[PDB]
Amino acid sequence: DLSEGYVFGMGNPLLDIIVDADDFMYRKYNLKKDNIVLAEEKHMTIYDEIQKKKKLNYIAGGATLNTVKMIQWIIQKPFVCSYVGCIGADIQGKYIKNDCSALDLVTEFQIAEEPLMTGKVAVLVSEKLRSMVTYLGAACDLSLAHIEQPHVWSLVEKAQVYYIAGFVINTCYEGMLKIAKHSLENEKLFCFNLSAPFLSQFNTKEVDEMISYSNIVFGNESEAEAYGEVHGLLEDTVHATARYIADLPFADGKKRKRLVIITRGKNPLLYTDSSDSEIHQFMVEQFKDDQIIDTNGAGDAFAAGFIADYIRGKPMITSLHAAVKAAAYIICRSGFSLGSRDSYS
Ligand SMILES: Nc1ncnc2c1ncn2[C@@H]1O[C@H](COP(=O)(O)O)[C@@H](O)[C@H]1O
Ligand SMILES: Nc1ncnc2c1ncn2[C@@H]1O[C@H](CO)[C@@H](O)[C@H]1O
Ligand SMILES: [Cl-]
Repeated sequence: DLSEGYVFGMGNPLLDIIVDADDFMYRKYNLKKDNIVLAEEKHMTIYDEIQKKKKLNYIAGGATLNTVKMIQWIIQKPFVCSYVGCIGADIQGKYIKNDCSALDLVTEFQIAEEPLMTGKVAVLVSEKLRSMVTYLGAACDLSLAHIEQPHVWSLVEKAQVYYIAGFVINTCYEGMLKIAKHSLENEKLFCFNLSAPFLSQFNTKEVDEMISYSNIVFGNESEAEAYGEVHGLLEDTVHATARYIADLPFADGKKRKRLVIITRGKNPLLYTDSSDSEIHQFMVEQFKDDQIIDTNGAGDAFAAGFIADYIRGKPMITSLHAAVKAAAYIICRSGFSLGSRDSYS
C-alpha cells in the first residue's frame, strides 16, 4: 500500500519514431550499433528522410518516462507515480500528455514556448543494426523554475522514491541535482541510470556527482565499459566499474548502502553493493530469435520492474526476477508498448 506520489521522476518526454531503416542510413549518418546520439546539424535531415518511408511507428518514449510509467502500470494503484517533463505546444506533446493520463500517471508537464516542438527520437531498426538519433527539442526547456513551483515541488516532497535517467543531464542538471540533494537529505531512495556511454565520457563530472547521491545505480555493459575506461579501470573493466560505483563516497561522507546493477543483454547481469565484497551474476530469460520483437526500452523496463518490487519490500533476488520479467515483456513488443495490465502475468 504505497501512498500517492510515492514515486517521482523527471526527464525528457520524447516521441519515438520507429522505422525499418535501410542499410545506407547507418553509413550515411555514421550511426553505430545499439547506440544513441544527440542530433547535430549533420543529423537533421534524418527526420524528413525517414518520414518519406512507409509504416512508421509513432509511440511515446523518453527513458525516465518509460520507466516511471511502467512502475505505475505495474503497481496498478492510481497516482502512485508522478512525472515532470517539458513538452511543446503541439499534437505530439498532447499525445504524450494523454498517454500518461490514460494510465493514472500524475503529470506536471512544462510547456516550451512556441514554436519549440516536443523532442523526438529517430529509432532506426534493421536486421543488422539498431540505432537512435535524438532531437531533444522542448525537453531542453525544462527549467529549475518550473520544478521549484509550489504545486510542482510538492510532488518531490511527498515522494519517497526518485528515478532520474542520466539523459536528464543534458536538459536540466540543476533540477535533478536539487532533487538528489533533497533525497539524500531526507534519507529517501534515489535511483539513477547511466543511460548512455557518451554521458560517462563527456559528462563525467555530472555522472559521478549524481552517483554520490544515488542509492541505486543502473547501467549496462557498454555504459560500464565507457565509464571504466574514463576512470582508468583498464583491467576487468565491467566488474571494476560496478565495484567502483558502489564504493564511491556519498556527498555527505556518511556510510550508506548503494546498490549497483549492470545488465549485459542476453548474458547474466551483475550486481553488488558497498557492503558486499563480491560481484554476483544473475541469469536472464533466454529468447529464441523469432521471439525477439524489439529490445528497445528493455533497460527502461528492467529498472521499472526492479524498483516496483524493491520499494514494496520484495527481496533482492525476487526484485531481479521482476526486473527481467518487465524487460522480457517489452522485448516481445514493438516500442515501449504497455498493453492490457491483465496480460502481464
Ligand atoms: N537479447 C536478450 N535476451 C534476453 N534478455 C534481454 C536481451 N536483451 C535485453 N534483455 C533484458 O533487458 C535487460 C537490459 O538489456 P541491456 O540494455 O541490453 O543490457 C537485460 O538485463 C535483460 O533482462
Ligand atoms: N537523449 C534521451 N533522453 C531521454 N530519453 C531518450 C534519449 N534518447 C533516447 N531516449 C529514449 O530511450 C528509449 C530506449 O531506452 C527510447 O524510448 C527513447 O525515446
Ligand atoms: Cl529521460
